[PDB]
Amino acid sequence: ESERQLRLRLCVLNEILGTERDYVGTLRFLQSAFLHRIRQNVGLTEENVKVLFSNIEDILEVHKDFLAALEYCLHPEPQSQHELGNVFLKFKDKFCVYEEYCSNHEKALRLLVELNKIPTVRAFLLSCMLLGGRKTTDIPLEGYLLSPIQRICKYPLLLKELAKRTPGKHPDHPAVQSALQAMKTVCSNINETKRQMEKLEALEQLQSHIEGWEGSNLTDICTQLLLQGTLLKISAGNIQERAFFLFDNLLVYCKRKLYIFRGRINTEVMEVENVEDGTADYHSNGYTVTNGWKIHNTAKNKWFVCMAKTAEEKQKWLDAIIREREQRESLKLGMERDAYVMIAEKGEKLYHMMMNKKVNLIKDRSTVPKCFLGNEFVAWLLEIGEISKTEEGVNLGQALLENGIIHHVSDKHQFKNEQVMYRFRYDDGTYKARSELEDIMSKGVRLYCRLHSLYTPVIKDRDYHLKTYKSVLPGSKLVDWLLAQGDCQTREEAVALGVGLCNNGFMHHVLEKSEFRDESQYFRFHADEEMEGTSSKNKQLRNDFKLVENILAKRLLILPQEEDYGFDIEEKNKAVVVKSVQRGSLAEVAGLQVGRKIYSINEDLVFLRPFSEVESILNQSFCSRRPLRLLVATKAKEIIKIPDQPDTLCFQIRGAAPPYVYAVGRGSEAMAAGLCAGQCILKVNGSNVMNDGAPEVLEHFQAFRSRREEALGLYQWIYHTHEDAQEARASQEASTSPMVTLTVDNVHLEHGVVYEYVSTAGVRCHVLEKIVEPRGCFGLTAKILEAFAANDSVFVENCRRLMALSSAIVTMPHFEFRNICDTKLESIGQRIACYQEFAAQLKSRVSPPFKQAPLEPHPLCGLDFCPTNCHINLMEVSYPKMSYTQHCITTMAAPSWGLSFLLKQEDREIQDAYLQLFTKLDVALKEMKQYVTQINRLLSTITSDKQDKLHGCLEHLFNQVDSINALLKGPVMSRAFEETKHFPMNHSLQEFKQKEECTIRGRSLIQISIQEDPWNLPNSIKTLVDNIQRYVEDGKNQLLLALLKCTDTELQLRRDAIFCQALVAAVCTFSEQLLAALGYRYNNNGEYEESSRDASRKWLEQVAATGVLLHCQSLLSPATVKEERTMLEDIWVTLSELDNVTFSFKQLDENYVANTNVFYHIEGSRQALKVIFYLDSYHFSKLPSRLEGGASLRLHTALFTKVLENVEGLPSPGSQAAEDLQQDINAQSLEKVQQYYRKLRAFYLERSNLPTDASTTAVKIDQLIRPINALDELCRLMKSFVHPKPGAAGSVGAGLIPISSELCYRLGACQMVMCGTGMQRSTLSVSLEQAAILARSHGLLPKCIMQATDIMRKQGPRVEILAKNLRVKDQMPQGAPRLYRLCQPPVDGDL
Repeated sequence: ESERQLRLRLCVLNEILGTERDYVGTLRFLQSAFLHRIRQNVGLTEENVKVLFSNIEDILEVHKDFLAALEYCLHPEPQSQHELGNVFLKFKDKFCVYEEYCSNHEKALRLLVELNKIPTVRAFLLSCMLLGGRKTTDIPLEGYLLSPIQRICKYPLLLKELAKRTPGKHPDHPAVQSALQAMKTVCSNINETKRQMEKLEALEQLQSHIEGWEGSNLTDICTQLLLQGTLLKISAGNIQERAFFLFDNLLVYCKRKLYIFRGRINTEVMEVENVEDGTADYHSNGYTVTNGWKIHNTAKNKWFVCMAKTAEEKQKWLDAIIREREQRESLKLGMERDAYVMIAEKGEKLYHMMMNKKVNLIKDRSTVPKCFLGNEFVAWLLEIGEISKTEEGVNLGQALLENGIIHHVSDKHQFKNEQVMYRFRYDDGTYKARSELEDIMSKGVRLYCRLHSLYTPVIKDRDYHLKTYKSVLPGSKLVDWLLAQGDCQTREEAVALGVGLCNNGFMHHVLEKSEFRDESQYFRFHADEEMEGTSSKNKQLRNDFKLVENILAKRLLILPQEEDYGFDIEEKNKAVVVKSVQRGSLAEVAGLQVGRKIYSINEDLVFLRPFSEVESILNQSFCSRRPLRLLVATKAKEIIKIPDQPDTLCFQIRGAAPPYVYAVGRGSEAMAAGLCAGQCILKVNGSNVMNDGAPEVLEHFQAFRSRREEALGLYQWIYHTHEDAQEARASQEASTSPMVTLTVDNVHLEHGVVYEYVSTAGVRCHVLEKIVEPRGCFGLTAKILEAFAANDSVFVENCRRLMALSSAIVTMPHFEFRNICDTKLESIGQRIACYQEFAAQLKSRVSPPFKQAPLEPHPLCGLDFCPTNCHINLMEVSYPKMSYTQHCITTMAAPSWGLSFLLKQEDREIQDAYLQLFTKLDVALKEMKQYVTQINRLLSTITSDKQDKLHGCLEHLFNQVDSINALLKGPVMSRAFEETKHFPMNHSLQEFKQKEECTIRGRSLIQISIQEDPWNLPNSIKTLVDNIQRYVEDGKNQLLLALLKCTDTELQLRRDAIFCQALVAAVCTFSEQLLAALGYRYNNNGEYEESSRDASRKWLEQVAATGVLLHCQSLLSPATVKEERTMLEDIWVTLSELDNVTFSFKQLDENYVANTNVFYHIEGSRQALKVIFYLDSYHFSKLPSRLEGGASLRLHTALFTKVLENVEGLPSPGSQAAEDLQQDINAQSLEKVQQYYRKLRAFYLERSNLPTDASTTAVKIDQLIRPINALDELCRLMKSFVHPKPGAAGSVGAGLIPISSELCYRLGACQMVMCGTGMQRSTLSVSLEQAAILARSHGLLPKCIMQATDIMRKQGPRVEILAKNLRVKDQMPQGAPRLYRLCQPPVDGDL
């Protein structure tokens, strides 16, 4: 190895020289810049210069002499004959100059920290570096003060390295070893170098324990180790047990036999991604991960996966990784920030010192506007005294160019001293504040709403010059109130808000003449002006939000065919109507009828448009193959006339009271007569049948009288639900002119009001609010009931099997426990029979198409699982600045029979723990079965590289086994064994705890197999795994038996009902919101001009990444109404349980079911329930790839609850507890929204980093700051609503509702609204939320916000909930804030 040692010594000699050149370079530029440039112009004092830099000077001379003395030996270049030792030995005494420096260094750092707290001094100190020629963003002065103390400590290491290479024959050898004793003793006598030496000693020590090392030494690229340990490197090829060392810029991994090098990664070219427990992969080499994360070398494009034994070690590793990332990134962003701002502060100062006539350099000179010459600027910098050397000036002028303060006029040149023409980026207007102007709408709406939500209002009637003004706010009281709520820190900021509100037409002074001031002047929102009727007469009170037309409509869905959708349109009586429906078309199958008026085409209100433009909308939808969504005029009762054929029917009927159309044949005379599925038959040839069976209806028809059940006729049948289409298909698989007049009731009708308004863009807009009966509700309630019956069939079947393994009854406590268990199994049996019946009831019911609030209490029935008064409030909007959006807010009565009082919440939390523990233990054994298969696969492919891979796999198997032992050992299983203590089993609690001795023996036998006979390894694995499977099943069995015993079957029946009502409403809400989004119609972000396609795609990808948030305006009066309190105490516990629900999606076509994009299905136990939203090919293909691949979408819930009236009088001790319970609900909901907001923020940070043109990332970041600044405001507000500070309490009113509405709207939640009836309080919140959505997102002119809010609560489609529930007593809120009351009509006349 002679040539190696030869070239290696030359490399040490080069490293000494090369690193000293740049280090003395460092000392030279710092001396030049700091001392001389600080004295030219001035805040730093003479003594402060002395303390900072002067001990550099005394070092610097010794180091220049040392550099010369080294460069003299190493002439003309470093050569193998050279000596240096004597040059150290002579300098050894000269290096004792460090004794003063080190004694002062602590004082110099301690000065620098304080001088960096003073903005001017920090900027002056960075300026020194900038003019010198050093990029400020690359090295800190904070580092430079240490850099001398580092390099004296390096000299011992430098000698040690030269000594590693040089042979004993070389004459420098004895000098170098003497010089090592010297440079060591030098650094050892001084505390500061001793510290730097011991911290380097650790790095060299570790490197000395590592063999095989590649790349640069640890001392030279890292300051400290951060973390050390063994992990499983899962990698391409196969798994590798390894040691991992993390150091401050470098991760290095080694084979563990002291250690042997394998490879290293710079923490810059690293990237990290987390993976969830139970995840497995394709396009990555792994298996069922738990306790892992993924690493990406961005330089080599290499993924690999770490795994740790425990979660605690996963967390220790990801936390150290995150910290190292944040420390490096925070220095870099802190230096870039600090540096940019001083360049700005100087740039602006010097700009406004150049714009005065004392200087005037910025002149016009093709003609070039507002320019200057670089020579003159540098000269002027020397003349004013800002520089000492012209070189500094070209450094500053190039820095102001590269930082964007200036540029060249011709698009050619950098900055030069050279009479070249330049210009400041001020001149073309590159700076502005307009982000404070777009947010003034949102702030305005949020403000108006909070003020009018006050129970003791601050906007009110007040007299001026002894004459009443009606709805006025003193400008100074507005300021006092903006401040008291924390919206603005200063009165000045509140005045700036006030001025911009007045400019954007929110409010005015009581005379035209004044701006907003902090004076006693009176101010009034135009939204009151329009409602109290207080315009001057010559403006006619133009109602710029008005009603257009009330609609009653059936929603159809049509998939495109070979030439069209299956129909034509015509203009008739100045309306668009259905001209002709093609026989046997998918439109006929939807139930489109000839002569019907059409209210919307893909949510565009086509009745408002010219006929030639509507044909173009149909065509554009068809050309883009969109699934068509109509609204068509349909009456609540209808007359249909059927040809009575002699041989066969063409339709099916069933249902008792009322009878209903179960099915109809495609292309039939019945279908062409307009018979359609779900129609509930009232009369036949005049004869009433509304309480008469399907046979009585069928008996009118000649074919039925002839053939009875055989009367069906070999048509392709179409059906009322997918449930009916399934039971028909299954029935098929198990087997392989005279007239009649029907008067029918059309179920599933949407009642709508088209509002018109003029937008803030000055253009006309329409809103289609609809109250919709959720078509799926009865079918979905049956499917959830079926799923609970299926789960309970699996539960009863397991627990009966276990009681059949316990053959003996040895003691009376065994008999008592068995009798309890037998009874509870029979009870769950009775529950299974009930839910199958109730599902058959619900499948056998079609009217009323929503649960009315029950007129009377009664014993339990199938409708008690459907949500009471469940209706979806759609709100479609037509083009602002052609845009379409479709907000969804479901309304229901709060679900009803509370649970939070009935449950010892401990029982629920134990039952969660048991059902999750059982689900986990079952998954962990399911992986363990696949693991033994993957090892047998590897062994077949094999029959030291193979040994490393195999050892990694076998270790990972034992890790999985530990990922079971930690579940079986736990306190949850121990408590289960204490509950099941009467039941006979093969193991006691003491046994399994002691059976870690069985896994220690098994591991030792596997290791013995690896050492003595590698072909006995499968037998050893099988033995270990079979023993563990017996323990896992014995755990599963104990947990189902503990569950059977601790389940209260009566409460569970209730819970299921509340859950079923809630989940149905939730799933219906999300169904509608999902179908809006998958239709390119959801948009929480219409404020920011955003195209609804993009907003929808962003929400879909967001929901895939984050979960669905369901937000409930709980809107119950628990302090006052005992019924509503029981509904609150139920829904709170229930939404906590709905958090465990996972949505998921699958493609499934029909063309055998009318009008249903979605067919739900349900899988999984109560805990971890899964809803499969079966979607059509079109909507499924608009899912994100995460959800298309079958992955689970998690539901998060929040529930915000404020009384819409005041509480009058002092609360009783019970009412105080109701308010406290209300406050707890709001607290838990605030934490859960904040988490969803954090997970959205994190998701947006990742999204902004996605590999794209850097200009688009910068624009995205500037965009995303506005939503986030508004959201952070809404969070501050929510915290002050939910946790009011001492003495601010009561001052906030019901504002929690419009504000938590705004929050969960902004986040993109599915929105739900509830009250004891679902038919009055709910109208007041939905009407406000919709009016606020219009005002904050679609630019409804702010003067109209209350007008829409009251018109909606008077004339909107919601009054139809009262005209469908006339028998239900409800109370319009008398104690409500002016935002929630109806406004009385104006008293002064002139309407």
